[PDB]
Amino acid sequence: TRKPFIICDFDGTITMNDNIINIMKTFAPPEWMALKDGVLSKTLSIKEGVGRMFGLLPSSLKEEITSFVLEDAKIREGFREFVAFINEHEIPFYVISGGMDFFVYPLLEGIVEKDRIYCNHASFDNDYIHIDWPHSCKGTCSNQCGCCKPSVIHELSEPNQYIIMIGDSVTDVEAAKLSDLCFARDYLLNECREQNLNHLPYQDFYEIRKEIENVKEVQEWLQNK
Ligand SMILES: [Mg+2]
Ligand SMILES: [Zn+2]
Repeated sequence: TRKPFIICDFDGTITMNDNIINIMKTFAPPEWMALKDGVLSKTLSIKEGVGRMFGLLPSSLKEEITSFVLEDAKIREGFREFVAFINEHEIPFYVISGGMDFFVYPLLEGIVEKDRIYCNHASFDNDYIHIDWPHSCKGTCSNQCGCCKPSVIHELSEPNQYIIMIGDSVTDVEAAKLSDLCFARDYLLNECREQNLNHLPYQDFYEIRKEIENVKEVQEWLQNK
């Protein structure tokens, strides 16, 4: 049998909204939209665009931003029960995200351990917010992703695993192409349908857990116990 291996995005997938976007709408000058549009058009890399977006913001905003995000962000229904199911079955599980640990960590506290969280780091030691990118592109990726999901997936997975990707962003199509099944919303769902990637839509993680359990290859794997 083939062991399941699950990777899951954070902003817009685990949370209802894109926390980077909401930070920018709330604190950034209008120029942030031009940077966003450059990332969308592929004029700017993710790393370059996101870096420049956070670099609009004075580090003196640390606590207001942190406070804003933790009260703004809402976790999608069923997520806790889903991680409990992962744990119950000892399924490899990783959150791989372009977000910043100053909000990803507190939002996942008591649910996901830090060795399962691959995200970027925002520093507040300079005049303007600075990003460190500890999981950047290696190997065959040279796309300046910032947090390189394909590179992390190749690093962590093993031969013959049944790779399940869960996401929402159109920029995670390369990760979805590596999956045997993609749970997709929003523009990622359109990309999976367009490129004929094996996929399923989802409203919440109750639905995700139910569907995962009844994937043939997952059932086979479980029924060795
Ligand atoms: Mg997302
Ligand atoms: Zn990359």
